[PDB]
Amino acid sequence: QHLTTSQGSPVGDNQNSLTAGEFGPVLIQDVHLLEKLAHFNRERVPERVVHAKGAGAHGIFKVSQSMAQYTKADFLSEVGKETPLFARFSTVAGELGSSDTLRDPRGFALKFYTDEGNYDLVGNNTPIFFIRDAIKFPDFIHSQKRNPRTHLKSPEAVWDFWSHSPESLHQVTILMSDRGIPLSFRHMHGFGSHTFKWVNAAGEVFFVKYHFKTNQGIKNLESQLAEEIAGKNPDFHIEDLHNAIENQEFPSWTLSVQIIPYADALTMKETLFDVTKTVSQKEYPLIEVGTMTLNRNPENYFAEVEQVTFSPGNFVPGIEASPDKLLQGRLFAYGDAHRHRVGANSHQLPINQAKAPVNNYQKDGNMRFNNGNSEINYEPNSYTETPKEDPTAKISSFEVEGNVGNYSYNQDHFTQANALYNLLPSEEKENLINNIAASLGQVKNQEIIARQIDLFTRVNPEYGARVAQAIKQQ
Amino acid sequence: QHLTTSQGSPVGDNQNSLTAGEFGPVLIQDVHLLEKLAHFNRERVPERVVHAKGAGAHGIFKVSQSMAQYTKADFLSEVGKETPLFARFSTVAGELGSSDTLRDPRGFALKFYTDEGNYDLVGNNTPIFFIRDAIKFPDFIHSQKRNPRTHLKSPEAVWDFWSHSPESLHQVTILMSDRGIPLSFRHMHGFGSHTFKWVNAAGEVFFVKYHFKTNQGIKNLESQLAEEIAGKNPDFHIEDLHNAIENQEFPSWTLSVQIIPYADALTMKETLFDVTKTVSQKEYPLIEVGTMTLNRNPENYFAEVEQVTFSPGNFVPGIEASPDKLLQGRLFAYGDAHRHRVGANSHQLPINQAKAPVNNYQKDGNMRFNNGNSEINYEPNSYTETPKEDPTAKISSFEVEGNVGNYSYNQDHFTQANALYNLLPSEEKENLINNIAASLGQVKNQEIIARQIDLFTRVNPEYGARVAQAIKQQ
Amino acid sequence: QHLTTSQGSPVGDNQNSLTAGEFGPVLIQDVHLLEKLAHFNRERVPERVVHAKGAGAHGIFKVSQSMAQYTKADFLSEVGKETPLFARFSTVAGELGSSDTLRDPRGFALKFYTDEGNYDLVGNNTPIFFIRDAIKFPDFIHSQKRNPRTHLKSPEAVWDFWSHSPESLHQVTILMSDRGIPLSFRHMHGFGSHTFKWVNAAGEVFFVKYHFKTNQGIKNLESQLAEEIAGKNPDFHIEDLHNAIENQEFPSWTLSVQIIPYADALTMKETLFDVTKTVSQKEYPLIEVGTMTLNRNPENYFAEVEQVTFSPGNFVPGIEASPDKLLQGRLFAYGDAHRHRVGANSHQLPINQAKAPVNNYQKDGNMRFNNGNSEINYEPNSYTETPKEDPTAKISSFEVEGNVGNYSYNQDHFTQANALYNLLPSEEKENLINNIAASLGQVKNQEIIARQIDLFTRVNPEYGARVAQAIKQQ
Amino acid sequence: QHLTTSQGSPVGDNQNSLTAGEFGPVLIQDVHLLEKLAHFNRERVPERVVHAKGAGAHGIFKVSQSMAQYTKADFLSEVGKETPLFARFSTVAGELGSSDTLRDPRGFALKFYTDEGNYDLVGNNTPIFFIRDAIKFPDFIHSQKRNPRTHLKSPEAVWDFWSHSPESLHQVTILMSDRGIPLSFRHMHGFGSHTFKWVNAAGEVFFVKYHFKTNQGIKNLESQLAEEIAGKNPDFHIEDLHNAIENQEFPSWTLSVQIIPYADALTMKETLFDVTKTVSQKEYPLIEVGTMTLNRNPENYFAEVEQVTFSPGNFVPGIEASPDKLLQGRLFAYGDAHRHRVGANSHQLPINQAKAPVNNYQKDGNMRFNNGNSEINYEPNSYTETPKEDPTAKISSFEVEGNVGNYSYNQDHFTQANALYNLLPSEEKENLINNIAASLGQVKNQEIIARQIDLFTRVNPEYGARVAQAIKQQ
Ligand code: HEM
Ligand code: HEM
Ligand code: HEM
Ligand SMILES: [Cl-]
Ligand SMILES: [Cl-]
Repeated sequence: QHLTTSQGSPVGDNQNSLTAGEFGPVLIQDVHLLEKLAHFNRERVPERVVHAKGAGAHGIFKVSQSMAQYTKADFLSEVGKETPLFARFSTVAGELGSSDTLRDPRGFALKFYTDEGNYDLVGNNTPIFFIRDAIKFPDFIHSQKRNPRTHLKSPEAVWDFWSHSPESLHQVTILMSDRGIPLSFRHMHGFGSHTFKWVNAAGEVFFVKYHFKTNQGIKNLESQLAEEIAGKNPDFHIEDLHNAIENQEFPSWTLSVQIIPYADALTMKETLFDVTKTVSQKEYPLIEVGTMTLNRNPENYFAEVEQVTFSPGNFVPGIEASPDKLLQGRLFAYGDAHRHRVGANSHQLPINQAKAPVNNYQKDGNMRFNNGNSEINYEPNSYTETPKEDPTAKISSFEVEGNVGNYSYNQDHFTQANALYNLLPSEEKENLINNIAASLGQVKNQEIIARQIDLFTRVNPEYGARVAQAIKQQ
Repeated sequence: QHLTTSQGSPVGDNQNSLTAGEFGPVLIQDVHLLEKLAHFNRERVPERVVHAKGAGAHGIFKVSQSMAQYTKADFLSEVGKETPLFARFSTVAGELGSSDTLRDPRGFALKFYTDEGNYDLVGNNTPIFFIRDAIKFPDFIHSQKRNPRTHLKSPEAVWDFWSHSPESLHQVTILMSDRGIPLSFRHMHGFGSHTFKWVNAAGEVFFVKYHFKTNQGIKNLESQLAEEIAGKNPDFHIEDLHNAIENQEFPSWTLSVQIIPYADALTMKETLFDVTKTVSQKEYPLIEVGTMTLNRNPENYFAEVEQVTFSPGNFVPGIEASPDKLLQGRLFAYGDAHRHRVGANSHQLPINQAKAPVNNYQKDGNMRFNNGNSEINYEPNSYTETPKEDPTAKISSFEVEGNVGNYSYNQDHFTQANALYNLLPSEEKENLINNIAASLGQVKNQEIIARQIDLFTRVNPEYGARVAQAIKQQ
Repeated sequence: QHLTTSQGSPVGDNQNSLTAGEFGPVLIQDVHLLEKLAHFNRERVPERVVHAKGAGAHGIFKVSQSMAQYTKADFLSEVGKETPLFARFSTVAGELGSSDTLRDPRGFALKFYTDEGNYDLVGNNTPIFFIRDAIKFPDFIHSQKRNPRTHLKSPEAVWDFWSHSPESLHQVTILMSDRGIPLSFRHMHGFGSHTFKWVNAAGEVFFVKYHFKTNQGIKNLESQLAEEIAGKNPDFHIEDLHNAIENQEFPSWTLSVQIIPYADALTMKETLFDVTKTVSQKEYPLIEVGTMTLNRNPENYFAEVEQVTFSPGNFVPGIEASPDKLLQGRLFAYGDAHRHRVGANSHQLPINQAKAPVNNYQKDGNMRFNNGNSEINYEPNSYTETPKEDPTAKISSFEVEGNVGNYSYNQDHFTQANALYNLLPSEEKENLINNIAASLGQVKNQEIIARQIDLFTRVNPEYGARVAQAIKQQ
Repeated sequence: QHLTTSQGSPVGDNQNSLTAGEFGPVLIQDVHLLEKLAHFNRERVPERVVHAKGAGAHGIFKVSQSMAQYTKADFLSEVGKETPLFARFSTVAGELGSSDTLRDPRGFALKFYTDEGNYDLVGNNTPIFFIRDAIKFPDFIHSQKRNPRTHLKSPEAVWDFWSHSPESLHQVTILMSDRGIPLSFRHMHGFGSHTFKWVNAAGEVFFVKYHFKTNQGIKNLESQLAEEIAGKNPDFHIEDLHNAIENQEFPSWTLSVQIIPYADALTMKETLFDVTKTVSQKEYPLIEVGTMTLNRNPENYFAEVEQVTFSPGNFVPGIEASPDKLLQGRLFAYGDAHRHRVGANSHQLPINQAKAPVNNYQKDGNMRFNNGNSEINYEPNSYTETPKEDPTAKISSFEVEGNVGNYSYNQDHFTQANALYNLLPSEEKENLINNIAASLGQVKNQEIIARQIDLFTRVNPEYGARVAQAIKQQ
């Protein structure tokens, strides 16, 4: 109840600075003034390079069907098994102050505090992505963000990049459909997007795809309304998630996976490891795993939502990486991003702490809250008591072939986009076309528009024709 | 024309990562992939704690009337004297991605590259401020920003704070008037707000107020339209400034000052050093100094607009600080903020470099681009050639009186706000009332609303009555 | 007992990196390799700008005589009152890897975890200092450290600076005496050096000087042996402190103060506020306060000794600052240094946490371990429950006189140094002279040596004569 | 000649702080005091995690024999071709203030500013290393540095680690020989240690080993003298290099390589890619390449020596990495270390700038000195003028075999160490034994000593016997 400094000393006057006489100059000995101002000056930290605008909530995951036959992952071992989790939803391009209701993919990050480590499933509200190789991420993101000279958004850059990257057609179609702007985070799906690996106790391998289906149903915002809400309420989605949980209308998602046995995978490498493609659900139907429920709002947004650190590379025994090139790059990127954005010791912050015990030889670093007791910080050592490797946790070995080199991917950039285009109801197709026209129509370089239109035409003649037609009407 | 790494080595493939066989894992030896991703991961820096959303432009200042009789400031010594300058305009509360057209004071920061050092005039588009003591800045800003728990804006906090800080009434009235949302940065005035000190060659002292009057005229956005534009174009003001300069419609401002001699100032301390008050232009009319013109857009936004560092404490001989408590705190705050946000050596970045020679004993620090030749980094020393103090630049001494202590200011919070309220034309008064009602009306704590309404009533009975009525009608 | 990653996931192989085939390239998907290497890469933090090489220990302070008649400081209110504390001893110029047994003042930093906040007494093993104005600290330290060009120590710089700063004579004499190199941290005294202020419950003011006298007695190392030990064992003092405590030979110090009533200061401002001078002990004898005992070694050196943050400005009710210009500058310097070296939230690290409750409106910042529950982060506010100022803690007001300006101190640089020179026994005087000769004798600029010798001659004719002669014999 | 602030404004008084009256408190408006102190507070940056204590110098490399037949490396294309370079020599374990003359490997880092990028050869004064897998580096270094609890060096940890890592025997033997402490940096050799790859214009591949032989000859310090010098002059090696260059006694090294054709290498993978082993000089004799000469001291130590960034991964066309596991980890480690220690934009500091043009899409980041002109920061793009990949620079592809997994290396840890032991003259062998005895003899755990002695015995019965015998005599 008494105001204090950061060292617990009481503050006598929090309204007036120490001054040399009523109208005299302010004194340097007003240490609290200095401290208060200095800490205020250091409140801002760098925002996430992408997915800066987000909302979070605590929850739980409950297994409905054991997956022990496919993975030794502890949190999925028994029916009814509960695991605490934390989720963060977000947009992609917008900065800290941007509006929620913009057209953009939505982040669907999940951190499961399992008994064998924190497992992160860092997905999106889309099963695919715009690119397939991590080396192109900075290029994609740069084209999606601000003009380095004017600081204004550049549709010219957005489309110039996509017109030279046909592999983005599938995701561009999803981005421009109605689902490009969800009604709320509670009304969108979640996907791991990448094909991941599951390994059971016997060492049997399976390639899987995660699908988090919203139990609230898919609902979107028409483009016009979304723009209106972007002005009337830029935190529309954040507020919605918070109010829903405070009103005890806990949103939930049913998680099911597509399971592809190793043997099967050997025939579909070009599809399975290309994140710009989906795996037919007729060939490999969804198998229910459990339910995710968000039931508790953060205590403090900055401490939990802003400081939380997710990484696709945060695996737990039983779940491993696949040769998906985009995923491969992400395995490095996130841990690296965390160290710059939060710090070498970000894992020590409450929201990032593991439920399972952490026993390392890792030491020091900035703001190290806990370095331990031990005099032994190296391994191998002659002290039986200290942490040792667990051979049991080695990843499953797989065969490597050919030469080390720079290989290109498949060129089947049109088939799946066309399939999606054909599945869209007439009313959504008109929106798809108008959304593209409104964006692509802002481009000045006629050569970029033509290249892009030829691309859409290759997906479906009507697709390209309709797009070209909508632009002419402006 | 050849893509290279940061060390100038050519890049062979910028589309595909090095992989162990066509469908094999990505290799750690792809150093460029690592570098490209790692540098991308470090692109974000902390945004300014306040005034994060801004736009900048290069320009010049030209003296129309020498001020040598009042100040020995070199850049104001001769008629026609030109000085290069850089300006940054901004809002206050919004983060990097926020919209331009929001109700908020606007920053009017100017950096003059004079022959005797970089002189910064860090003003606002208002002659006054909400508080008078720097110790309250973090409190004011916290109330103006996001709820620490929900991350949503809180009118409850905004008004709770103002209802307990009657000294804010004057500026709140300005904030809520039409000028609260300018049509563009080119259509608002600029002010130093604080009373500053001018000293001539003879050592004569004058207290002054800076007034930058827009030569394009004052123009504002009605609240409704502003909200609409906030959605349709969040970078409306940034784009406007850039287009105007690219179209050669160089915006300009006429600078004039109010000059109060030492002898006069002796009787007006309570008004002169209170930033919530203005000085009558009838008693002390504006005296023209020169013209500021913005005629060149930035080469790169991040390098120039984001990294530029301004400080009210960046004085040049002839211009000094006054005992204004708010100003006094700012003398510390900015340099401190720069060191955290940009770095100890931010002055070495092109946009922050002084035109005038920099000769110090300051050394090292992170990313030190230039440490010099000298073996002598201490003073006093026996080397005549090294930089020495210039007694000529000592500030003018002034008398100090009474006891060191925590003094409060005057309680005259209503008179000037009432004067302003009485000068507003009927149509703007209606807007003033509706703007307040829309905001204060969102508060839940009836005790806060009542306290605030009693405050407005004390400014003018009609003022408070109209506000109360407006709220009741919702 | 199982080795894990920072997220608690088990490590399968801590001896071999993931590789594409026995002799194939290392894979980027070995996330643990990446993490382990990356955290290792961030273990180093910037060392303290001064006093980088140190040792620490936990202990207690026990009051033997209540000081309630002179100060309302809670930790000194009752006889027998115990207060937990942490101490850090160090040299001044040496970097992290430098040897302990070098000639240099020794730091004597103490952090008392009192019930009204952490009180820091940041003193040295000397009652005085080399300079009297904080504006000269960077200059003094630069001259004391490495040549910016060669990175070698420079006696030319050391003496050039002292030869132009006669106020350093007193401390130079102490530095060059036998006490310039203590046998161990347990065999040196501690002093607050500066005159501080004590205020009792009635508001009565007293100026005080802190004296921590070693209960183990003063013992020093002859110059030759110290140099030998600097090679044979660079951590001689650190090891000594640790072994002594592990062997239960707890070192202790008896703290007593010199108490000067406010009114008495009227004739001593020139002495009392000039840190290059001491106050006569005959006029103002030592008054015992209590005993400090170090009885527990750190759990981890980096976490406690390296990360601890001390500040002379960390006062508690009853103890305040004096107008000593050097002290005044330190009031700013330390908190500022902490924010750069450790971080904005360094107060949250265990070693820096207050025992007394910390209730602020300060929020966020890098690595914020605790932001709290409250939605209210601004004051004044309408929530009675939130932290409020305690008028009772306001500092005692004192009168200010004259003009704001740049004033110079006293010119009596010789009297006290001469008194000390006359008190030294013949054998220590020979050492004093030889120590100076060995150092000053390395200077090349004959003008610097002459200026310095004239200075010593002014302290005492014999002093200067002996120094000049000792140098001649080289 | 006039002292100024960082913004070029003149300083009036650099000896006295602004004060409210002669004996009044210091004023916060003394912005220069604040700035001077604040910048001084930020002078320290984190030291290198290893090799913190070093010295540097500028020089040149002149080709004596063209290597065009083996590598297309531009700087080695013609006889007489000169390339500017910068070198940094250092120890390994010691911190910034440690002494030069300690037993430890010496760093031999070289940065060649070639016309096709900065090529870094980051070697040591030994052809081998203690470990063969990067995953063990943090463990090795931790054992070599300070006890986490006491902060004292721990021979118990040093030997515990080596006793469990027999692959270190070869390098330990070199470390303990006379060459463990060079007389000066000018009297030691330099090696790349790892086997690197050379590829010529026709695409032919060769595996190479770099050997920089000192033209001043090998000279060492006996252990006793080294310890003496460690106390008398901790910067003995730094001073030596500087004086030599200032006296125009430019030290030089003759570089020659061992060249192993791809076909030959196919049979020696276990030796070639194991850094604890050397390639026979009879089978593959040294082939002279050119001469390295150091002829210019740094302008400023901090700016050049402290801030320079080297990386084994900084290759230039014609030189590539080999599957050496230790090297592989280093390819990641250095760039990562630079980003933490110096910053994302360290490549922009003068000492790190490339001579060859740098054309990227990399942008922003902290302290970005140059972001350029371009509006185009993404690739692919439709602007012919912007930087594009150079397929010509792709690395040579090589075959990968088997399974992805955690493979262990060769177990031949004794043969080469024995060969070296047999080549040492009697007098050096006695030193080798005594050096080991003095160190290993300090270990308490008899089980560690026994394990280690059995290891030496396995190298050579006499080796182990002599070591065991030397210890017994203590
Ligand atoms: C080359 C490909 C990718 C790269 C290099 C990349 C990089 C990054 C980076 C640097 C961050 C910021 C992390 C932090 O600062 O904590 C991030 C966040 C995020 N990314 Fe990715 N990403 C890629 C692919 C993807 C994909 C395909 C998805 C989903 C399928 C995805 C979903 C997300 C999400 C949800 C976040 C926000 C996490 C949070 O809430 O903290 N990313 N990414
Ligand atoms: C106690 C009072 C105030 C405090 C403590 C304070 C503090 C700050 C801080 C810390 C910044 C960020 C600086 C940076 O990161 O470079 C800033 C920026 C700014 N402030 Fe203030 N401020 C106060 C009063 C005012 C007033 C009265 C005005 C104008 C009359 C003003 C105008 C501005 C402007 C224009 C900027 C943006 C400068 C830019 O474009 O970089 N401030 N302030
Ligand atoms: C796993 C093996 C190794 C790792 C992880 C490693 C890591 C590092 C790191 C992090 C640095 C500091 C870089 C900086 O802060 O700029 C460094 C510096 C250095 N290392 Fe290594 N290193 C390894 C092997 C080696 C080897 C085998 C040699 C020589 C054969 C070597 C020679 C050096 C040198 C000379 C420096 C100092 C460079 C300078 O002067 O700035 N290292 N190393
Ligand atoms: Cl980093
Ligand atoms: Cl800082």
